[PDB]
Amino acid sequence: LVDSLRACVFDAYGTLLDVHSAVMRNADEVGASAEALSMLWRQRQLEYSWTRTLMHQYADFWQLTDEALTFALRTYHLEDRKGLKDRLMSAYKELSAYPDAAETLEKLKSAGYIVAILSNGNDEMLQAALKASKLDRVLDSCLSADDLKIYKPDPRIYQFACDRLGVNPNEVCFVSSNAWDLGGAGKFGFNTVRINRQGNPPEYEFAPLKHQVNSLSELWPLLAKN
Amino acid sequence: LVDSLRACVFDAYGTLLDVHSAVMRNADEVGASAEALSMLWRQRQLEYSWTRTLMHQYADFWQLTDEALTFALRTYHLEDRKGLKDRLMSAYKELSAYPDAAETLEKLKSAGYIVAILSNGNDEMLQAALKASKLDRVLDSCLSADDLKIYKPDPRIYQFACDRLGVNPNEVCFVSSNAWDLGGAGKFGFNTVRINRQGNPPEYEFAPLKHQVNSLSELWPLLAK
Ligand SMILES: [Cl-]
Repeated sequence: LVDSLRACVFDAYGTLLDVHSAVMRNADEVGASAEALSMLWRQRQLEYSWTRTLMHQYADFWQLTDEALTFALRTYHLEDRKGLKDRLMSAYKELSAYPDAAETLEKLKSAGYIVAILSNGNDEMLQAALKASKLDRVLDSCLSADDLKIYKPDPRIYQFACDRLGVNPNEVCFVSSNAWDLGGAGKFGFNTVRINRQGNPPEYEFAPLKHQVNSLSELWPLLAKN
Repeated sequence: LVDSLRACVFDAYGTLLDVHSAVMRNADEVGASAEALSMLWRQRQLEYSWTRTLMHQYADFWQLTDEALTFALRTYHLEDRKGLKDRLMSAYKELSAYPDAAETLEKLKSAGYIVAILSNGNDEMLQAALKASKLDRVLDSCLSADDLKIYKPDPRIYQFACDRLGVNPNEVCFVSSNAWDLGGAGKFGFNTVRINRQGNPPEYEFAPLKHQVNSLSELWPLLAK
């Protein structure tokens, strides 16, 4: 819609950092089960995030990641679970950026937006990954659920972003790949833009998107200022 | 604790009612992605229940079931989605019980236990499923998350069971096949028993189990009062 926004808030894992690369970078070691493992790891890490907040038993995102990975390795009865867990947690700690992430953030930063991350991950796994892909240098601020001990899409975390960044919901453009994160952010009040790389079908229709695009780079036409 | 229990509370979908059967009974019409499509439908049904309850946007279980099925079928670019959606919805409306559900419930009831379902399902879907599988008449109570507009495993749902059943947490035996549901109940105070049919690895360990069995019928040796 109309364009007087002070802030671009990014989800990290799956939006700017490519989680698929965790298992992809190590697919040969895993064996033919790699896709399925990858998929179960993602789904569980999120399950553990959502259920743990509903049952009032927070733990940090890294331990969730770890717990979820262990579960998935056992599910698939893999040899050398010890080795694979090491190899794969490490690969997670240093996920690669989508090819466009840095440049498009650079373009937004130098356009006068506050450019921030709002992620589930504790600062440690998050910092290591921003360091490794060098997105450290293209960010004003990086905000963690771990600061509140609460997971998305709980409205408190979107709230904490307004608080920390000193902006109102409607002065935020919230960019993410996860329909549930966009549904949660929108219901809260952010202008939501979905990065939909593969064209998956829509979900969370009650919190309609402001726009969908298929690439970080398309954000640039979407947001560039006079 | 072992035997000052007054109540067995069962999860429905996935514990007494078999959700595989919905797709499994239509596998041939669906094609080779059946088993994928089935998992995706289960994972999305639940995702919607948890994330909607987290963002304060409740819709009932039938709707979420519908949305998740639509999303799944689209994802697999399947053909004849319309007909495929009616077949699969109806299959879910009247899910068939596990082979042993009836007997073991009826044995538990008549051993003097209060015998209840506590489900995410709303009434219409739950009643249709309990009628069709004949599980209706062997239950003292059927308790639905849609009375609260809050899903498992927020504590208030398990609290609802206590309240309506007039028992305390430690007097309830909570039977389910879902680790997260067991997690939720465990943490809230129920005594937990997992029906782990396929031998899945553990999860939600901070809320340990009272017992695990691989079948509903193994619940009987264990709970004889
Ligand atoms: Cl809540």
